[PDB]
Amino acid sequence: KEVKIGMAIDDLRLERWQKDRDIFVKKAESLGAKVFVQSANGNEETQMSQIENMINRGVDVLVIIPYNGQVLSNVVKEAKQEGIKVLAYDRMINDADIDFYISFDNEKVGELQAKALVDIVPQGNYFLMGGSPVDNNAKLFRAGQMKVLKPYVDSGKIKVVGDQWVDGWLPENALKIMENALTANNNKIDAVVASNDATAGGAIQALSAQGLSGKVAISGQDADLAGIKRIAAGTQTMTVYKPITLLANTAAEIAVELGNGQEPKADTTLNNGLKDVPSRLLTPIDVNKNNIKDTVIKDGFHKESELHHHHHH
Ligand SMILES: O[C@@H]1[C@@H](O)[C@H](O)OC[C@H]1O
Repeated sequence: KEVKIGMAIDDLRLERWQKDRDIFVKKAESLGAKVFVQSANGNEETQMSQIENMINRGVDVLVIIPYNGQVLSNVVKEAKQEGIKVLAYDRMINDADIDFYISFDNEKVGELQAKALVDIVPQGNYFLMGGSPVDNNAKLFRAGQMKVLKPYVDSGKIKVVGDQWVDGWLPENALKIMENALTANNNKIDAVVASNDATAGGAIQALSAQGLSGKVAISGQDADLAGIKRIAAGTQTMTVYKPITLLANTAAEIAVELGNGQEPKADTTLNNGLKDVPSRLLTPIDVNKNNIKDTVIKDGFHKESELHHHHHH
């Protein structure tokens, strides 16, 4: 049985997404499946059209990384009435009749970011820099972050001096937000709770412009090559490493199982507003100055030859 798989993704701007695409496809093809991948360029109407096109071409399974997780209910109904199975990849699709969800433990990611900051800045002014306002995961990171932060806020040790979501998870948007926040607070910010590496990068540039980079604690996520370099350089505090290989291989297995009418095993269910979605959650890894070698280098996520490769000479 050749399963046909349509993979509908948000974009390829964050370093991880090319690896999610490449590992997923390779494994799906190794499992005998045929895969068609499309990117929305972060446009919800492009994403709907692409999904609808996949449905019309007769895929057995849709695998979707939603740009906006709240506007896909109808297109999921279109899939279901044709007997197509739907896997939400990395980000929950809300209020939709989907069959399965796979991701990391996203609340835990948030906890790790906040904890690494309170360890070194237990008193001060905190700014909360979330991700895309239409990415369910952004809310999960925020929840995790505040689970750690709330006792400190309550006791008066920590003051939250600002919170903004970063549209599209875009470094440019993150730079501007940090620039304004710095202006509004007279550069009186001690820690930045950035929700991923790409946004941390923008923030770091605005912090540098005020002579504050290396002095303000700042969290992250994804262990992008550039993030690892920032961490080693002392300008980024930490990142949260999530082994893409594990997510993508497991997602490909689940997709093929779904395509054959099999029911994949779940760790738990998560309610998306419509139903309790069977779901699997992988373990994220705290990464800093002192465990780069033992995590990303050892796993081959970023080999030392990649870390040392000259890009411009
Ligand atoms: O890995 C992160 C993903 O989980 C989040 O939903 O979007 C931004 C990425 O950095």
